[PDB]
Amino acid sequence: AQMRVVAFGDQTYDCSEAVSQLLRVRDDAIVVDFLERAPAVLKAELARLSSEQQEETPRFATLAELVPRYRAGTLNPAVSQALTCIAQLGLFIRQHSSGQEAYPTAHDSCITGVATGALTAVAVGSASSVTALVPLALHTVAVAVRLGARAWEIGSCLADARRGANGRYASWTSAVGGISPQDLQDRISAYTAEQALASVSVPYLSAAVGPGQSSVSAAPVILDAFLSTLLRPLTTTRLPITAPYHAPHLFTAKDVQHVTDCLPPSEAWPTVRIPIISFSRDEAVSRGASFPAAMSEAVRDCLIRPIALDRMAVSIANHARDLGKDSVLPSPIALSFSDKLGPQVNSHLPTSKSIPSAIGAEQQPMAKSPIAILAASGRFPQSSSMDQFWDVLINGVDTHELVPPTRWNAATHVSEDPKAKNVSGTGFGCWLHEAGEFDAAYFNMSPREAPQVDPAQRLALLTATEALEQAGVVPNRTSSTQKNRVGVWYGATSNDWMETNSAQNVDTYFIPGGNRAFIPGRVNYFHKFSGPSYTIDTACSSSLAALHMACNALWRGEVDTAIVGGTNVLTNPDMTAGLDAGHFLSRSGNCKTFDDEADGYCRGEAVVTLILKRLPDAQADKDPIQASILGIATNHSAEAASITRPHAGAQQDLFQQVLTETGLTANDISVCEMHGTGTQAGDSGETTSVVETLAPLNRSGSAVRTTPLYIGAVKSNVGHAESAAGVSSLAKILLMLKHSKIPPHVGIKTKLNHRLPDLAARNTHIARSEVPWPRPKNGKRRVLLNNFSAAGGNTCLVLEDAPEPEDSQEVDPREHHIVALSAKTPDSMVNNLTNMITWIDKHSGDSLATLPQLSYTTTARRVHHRHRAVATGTDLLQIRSSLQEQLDRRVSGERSIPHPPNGPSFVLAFTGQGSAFAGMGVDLYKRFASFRSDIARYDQICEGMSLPSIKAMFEDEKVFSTASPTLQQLTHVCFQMALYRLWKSLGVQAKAVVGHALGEYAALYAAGVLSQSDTLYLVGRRAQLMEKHLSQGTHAMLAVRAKEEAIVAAIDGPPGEAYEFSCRNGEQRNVLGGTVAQIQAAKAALEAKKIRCQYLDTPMAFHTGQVDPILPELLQVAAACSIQDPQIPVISPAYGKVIRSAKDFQPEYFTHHCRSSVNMVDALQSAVEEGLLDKNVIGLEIGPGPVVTQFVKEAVGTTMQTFASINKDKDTWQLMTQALAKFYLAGASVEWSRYHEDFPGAQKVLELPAYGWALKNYWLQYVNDWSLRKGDPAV
Amino acid sequence: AVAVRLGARAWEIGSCLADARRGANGRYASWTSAVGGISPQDLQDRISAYTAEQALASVSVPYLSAAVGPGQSSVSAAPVILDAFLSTLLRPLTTTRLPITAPYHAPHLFTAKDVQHVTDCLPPSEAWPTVRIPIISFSRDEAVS
Amino acid sequence: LARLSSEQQEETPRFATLAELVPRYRAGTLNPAVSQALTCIAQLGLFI
Repeated sequence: AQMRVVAFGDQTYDCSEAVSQLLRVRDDAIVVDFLERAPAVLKAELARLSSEQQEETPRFATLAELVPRYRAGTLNPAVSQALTCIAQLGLFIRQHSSGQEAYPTAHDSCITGVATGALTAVAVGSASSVTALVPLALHTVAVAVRLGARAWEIGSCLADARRGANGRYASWTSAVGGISPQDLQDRISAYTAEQALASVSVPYLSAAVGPGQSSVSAAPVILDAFLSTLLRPLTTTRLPITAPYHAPHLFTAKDVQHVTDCLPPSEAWPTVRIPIISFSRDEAVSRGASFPAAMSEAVRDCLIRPIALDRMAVSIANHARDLGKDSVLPSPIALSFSDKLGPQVNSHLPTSKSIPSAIGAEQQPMAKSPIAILAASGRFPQSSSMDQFWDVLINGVDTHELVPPTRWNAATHVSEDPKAKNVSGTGFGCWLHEAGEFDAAYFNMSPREAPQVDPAQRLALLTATEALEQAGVVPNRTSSTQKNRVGVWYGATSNDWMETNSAQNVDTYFIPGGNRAFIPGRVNYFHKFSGPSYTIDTACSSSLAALHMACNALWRGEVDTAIVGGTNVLTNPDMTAGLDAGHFLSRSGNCKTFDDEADGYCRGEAVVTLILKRLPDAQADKDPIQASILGIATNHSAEAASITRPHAGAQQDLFQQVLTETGLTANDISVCEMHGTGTQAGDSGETTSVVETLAPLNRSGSAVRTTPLYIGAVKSNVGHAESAAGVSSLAKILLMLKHSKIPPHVGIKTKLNHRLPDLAARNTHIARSEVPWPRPKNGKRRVLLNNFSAAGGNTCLVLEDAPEPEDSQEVDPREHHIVALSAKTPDSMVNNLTNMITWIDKHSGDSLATLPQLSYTTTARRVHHRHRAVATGTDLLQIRSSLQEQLDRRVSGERSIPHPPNGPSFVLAFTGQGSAFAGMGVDLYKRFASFRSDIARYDQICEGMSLPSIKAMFEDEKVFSTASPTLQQLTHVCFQMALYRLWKSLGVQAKAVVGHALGEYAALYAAGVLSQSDTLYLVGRRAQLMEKHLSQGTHAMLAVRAKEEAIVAAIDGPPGEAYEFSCRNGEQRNVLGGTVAQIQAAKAALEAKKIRCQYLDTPMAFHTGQVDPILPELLQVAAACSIQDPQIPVISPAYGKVIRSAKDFQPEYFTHHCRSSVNMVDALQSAVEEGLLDKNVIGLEIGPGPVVTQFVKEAVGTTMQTFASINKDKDTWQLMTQALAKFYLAGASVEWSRYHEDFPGAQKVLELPAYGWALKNYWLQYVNDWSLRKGDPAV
Repeated sequence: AVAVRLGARAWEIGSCLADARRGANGRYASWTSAVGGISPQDLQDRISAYTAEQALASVSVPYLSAAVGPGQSSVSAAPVILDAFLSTLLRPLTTTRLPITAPYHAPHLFTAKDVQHVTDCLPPSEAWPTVRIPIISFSRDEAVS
Repeated sequence: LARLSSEQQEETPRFATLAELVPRYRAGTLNPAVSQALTCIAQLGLFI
């Protein structure tokens, strides 16, 4: 008997943190859809207004850029009103969709609101769902802006803007305390009488709060004058109410009517179903009123009637009593001093947990989500990898140097005083000396084609590929990695390759090799990604602009995975001569950021590709996550003097724009990666914007910051990468996060820039030497990043630490593991082997979980090419020893030939029930899933057919002792079909099948003749027939090592009278059956001639005259089957022949089979004579023991490879890993994701060496300095 | 999620109950057909007898999947088995082939084990809502639940 | 669908949204697991 009250606030509550934490919401689609939508209905009603509103109308790109001007007081009443309303609705829409909180209903809840909250309250009371709240909620946004707008009309009319305002808008309202509302009203009246003031300009009591508290509104000049007359002990405190409200003398009914004219007339408007507590009226409760009428009435509360906040508490309580509720929950939304409400309402009157959901549901949706950065690879100056870049930064390395001769000759292109045309004042740069290296074979390029391709394209392909492997991305492996859900976006400032290098001789691959669009395109073509492809040029912000587009794609659901990168490689001296002509470039050296003498930026080269994914998909696929991007934003510096220099106002508004969109405050960002281009103006301007955003000073003068800020610029090291500048900065932070250190700042060579503000006073710092920067316990480190452009587009993002990696305590019980290596060239294979050995030597003793996670990583998360190598062992040392030996053989001249496209050929051998044993197949049954399903299936199916239950045979070993013939027989057949399903699932497709006796029934399923369950009906019914008619022990079977001729000559009596041949297995291997007396006599006759003879455990004598009575009924049950043509040939011992047609599987087959001898020799010879079997075929025993493979082996040759699935002696996974190794090397497609699926401890992505590239230098030399003579004749 | 696991399990038991024919071309055949002009119990008797002459496996048997009306009903079975059984039903009887691509409503095929398997995607918890609006379950002992 | 068996996957196609399975659902080439889920999506979609 509890009643929750939803209470909304007024302008006094600061919604900057509110709105901030709203655009953090990624946990529901209706929140972001509504919040994004709010500007639309808003702007739809923003245009019908007066002219003065069009004068001082601030700029706002989204609901974010309003925040800094809100805190600064430079935001008007119309928009600040709408902003508060949006924030209130957003928090509600959050809490009731994101927050899994039920929607208000008239029985258990009521609504209340103060000023803006009243408008908000109408909307919540009028809907039956959040989804139904959305449109009404927007109509309320339009009402809110027209409310604040009209208030500013009349308020501007009463008094205009003050001279000392400087854009800040003064507050029309003030809170008074220490006096009763009535006594203060008397003081107002007295002041009115004593001073000469108009009837409209008079002060008035705007609100009644408490016994000693209230609020008074007048003019900033008038209100100041009145408040100056109120002396201590009374209190006076300011409030952000920027227009006159609650003034029945200033406003009338026409103003209310007008504010609500944005609501079209209709009869379908929903009514107010939840009672709203309107406490400032005669009627405390109002329900059932239509939405427009309710809105106009709420507008009248705001504009006309005074707030009576002393009547709010009891007003709620009265209604609580009306419905017979003992107490209330407060649920305040953006309500000033909300904490004290609950006690106040309960004074008049006489426990939560989250609801989990499906795996991936309790978290946020897959539409919008804090995008995780999975991996990043790149090539940077003096760095072939991200790790060498960390070495550049942490050691304070400065990489600038004169242009190398590979690009152009500085002696002719550089002079201290450029005079001649196309000559520059600088030749400095931070260069990629390896940019020509590339592997043409990996990417299917001819040595003719690979030179003509831009280094941006080629290194984009390399870095992209590497980033994919680092993230363990296999196309079409998971939902997020499906080929049509993957996008690419790359920033590029110029293609100098086609302007300078390939331009000397144009050919067919000139345009494929030179246009910027192929940079992302080529990546999509190689990996077969059918998602979007784009190149972005915002100049020096290009990469972050591309990142922004990519983040938007993941945010709108356009792609699951996004590939983001940037490329800068400069082969063209003109770009130097022109940028230098524009005074952009430093003629002394690198970017010196913050240095008191900074003359420009130094060009640099970089190539980066990253992998981005929605966090739901990221965590779902167990991908690595180095960090997570909360958000990002872009504006343009329109207010600039010049096209050249972006200015600080736009930049600051953009910093708070991302702090809103992301949802944090200054104190949360502990480090800022600035876009420092080594300019006195740029550096001072940007620093001022950064500290004013992230390190403010209160009005008293102290620092707002509780923790330290550390500011730096990557450009002071590797120079200015232009398009790739943003990704370089981002690259820096990904490593800084990894190693938990801030590298030194080398930009200050001589003296700090004197134009900067005092950094120490605001707790900004420039780390000169490395500083410990550890992760707060149960917290996350957060960073602000920048990259800007001369083209004025400014872009920045906020980056946050990755989630906490879950601690998997389940240890892999598997003893033996398998490691899979692959490559496209023998050299590349040698490289990968060497690099893997060195990696094992690094991590040899770290942990035991390393080997399962290595197998999972190297297998399920890797693409597998034609050259392949494998190692298998119980610990990392065995793996190393194997890879080392095989590496030694490759270095010694062993040729690596790729396997054929078809792969190895297979014949599957199914054994009879003779060699079956207790606890057969139990380990696979315990640990695996699909096999368990197969067995459980056979159990429910057999229980449905009135056959015994087989599940107990694999659950428990004891039951094998007392098992009946039918149970053992069904268990055997079920075992073979489930086993065959497993091997079929692992990628082994059979060329033909051969069974022996009972194994052929599984062969009929494997061939496609019979279904599984039907096979169990036939076999089971047959066993019941054998138990029904025959008797155990009367007959027996004998295994004999000798030829048929010798056996016949040895036994007195012909075959078919004194005995019968049950099986003809091999040349000298035969089996005899008959009555016990016949077997005894035959055994003596054979032993007399020293022929080795041994008995079978078979109680009956199969394939002899014994089974005559069961054949008629077995014929009917053989007609019970539905027969189909075999999909592959069936080697039939029954008829001694290879059958391809269903005509021979007619019901007579199963009778013939039961009675007739099993001729393996005749069937196998028939198979080899057809060419179906030869030495190159690989036999695989599906069954308890290798009795049949030895017969096949005898038939075709001694060198045939045969491998058995199950054997009593050894451990199952040794056989498994060892078996998979041969097929994977000989070629096959094995599903590795399922091999590790039931072992979560093994599922993690290790950082392993990148693919060993077979690299060659592909380059077209720029020669003869022809760029200096542009426009001149030949001469 | 329960639906995709349901259809996946039923298709898995199509695979266990039979394979695809040669004339499919990727098309998945109909494992159910509607019969008319006969009462449900009489058709059940014809199922018993036609089966009994061939003694078809109680897994491969054509089974009565639905009782529609006094003369209508639906029978399910294999494209070869079903078409063979349907071939014995002659005019005035009607046969309309339905677009159901896996076997359902088969107590001789499924048990509680598979049912539980289908719903294993629902994590355990004590907070799951109950059924507040009555569901009319007409194929059970209790019409209302 | 990734938790399925090999026969349940090799014949399962790629799709981003539910639009690509429409023509093939008309053509009767769609598996029971997806067509089952599709019918369920349709029913819920119309009710919502």
